[PDB]
Amino acid sequence: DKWEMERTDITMKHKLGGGQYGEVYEGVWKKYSLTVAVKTLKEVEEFLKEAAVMKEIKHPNLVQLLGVCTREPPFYIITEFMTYGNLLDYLRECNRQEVNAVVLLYMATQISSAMEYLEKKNFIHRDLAARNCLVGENHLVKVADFGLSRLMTGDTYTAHAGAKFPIKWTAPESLAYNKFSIKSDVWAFGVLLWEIATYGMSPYPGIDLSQVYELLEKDYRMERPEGCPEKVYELMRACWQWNPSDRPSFAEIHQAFETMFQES
Ligand SMILES: Cc1cn(-c2cc(NC(=O)c3ccc(C)c(Nc4nccc(-c5cccnc5)n4)c3)cc(C(F)(F)F)c2)cn1
Repeated sequence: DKWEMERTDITMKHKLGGGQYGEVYEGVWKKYSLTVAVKTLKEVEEFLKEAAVMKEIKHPNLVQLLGVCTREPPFYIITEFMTYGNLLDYLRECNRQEVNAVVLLYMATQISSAMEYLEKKNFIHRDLAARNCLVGENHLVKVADFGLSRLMTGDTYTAHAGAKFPIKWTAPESLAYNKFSIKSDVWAFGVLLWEIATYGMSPYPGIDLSQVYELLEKDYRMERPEGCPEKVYELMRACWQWNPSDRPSFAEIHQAFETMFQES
């Protein structure tokens, strides 16, 4: 296994994000004095599944697997470390003059490119959201999956069907039937686009979780955010079509963002 690496090659430092990611630590890969992120096992089959899945996925806009220590405990998964951290906090904390409308569009385009690649792989993300994306230099954005549903405080994730779901990002068939697919990822992408356009406001503001499904079923959808371009809102609306087969593919979504970005 070319992925196995020397646990000793890594100096472990502090928990990242002051603990909001669980057992993930800042590390230095001494061999290259490279700051990395290291997820450790504090659920063994689930952790090894994560590592195996990450070996088969590779894209400029997906978080980069660098290695694993799974030959003996405690197991590690090591990825690149993204300077600016998670997209949700980034948006909330940014200088909006720097991170302006053209930049927002560029972020969305990058996310759609990763999703297009995952769609080509028949890979189902299941938890697409700003909280699961990372920001690097020059507004580089990558999709990731921090396995947040058991750690996160608040009512982001709530009890549903025996697990915890981010109800407000979840497609109606995924809520009702536990049916997840590339098209439920498209639905969540539309919510992500609204997160981006509002610089990380919480979706369906003020609307209790217990009422969301019934509203959606009556064709209630979030309104266009202030200053979100019309074409971008049109794409949100398409992503939130009730019937999954009515939603666009990520190939179509990426092409549309590419065209809009070219024209800006
Ligand atoms: C069974 C299974 C697994 N996955 C899946 C796992 C991941 N993993 C991580 O992103 C992940 C794993 C380990 C580490 C160390 C990291 N890196 C990490 N985790 C938390 C925070 C940070 C961080 C914070 C601030 C600055 N830089 C990095 N990095 C990511 C990523 C994906 C995705 F999105 F790409 F498809 C999918 C899906 N199904």
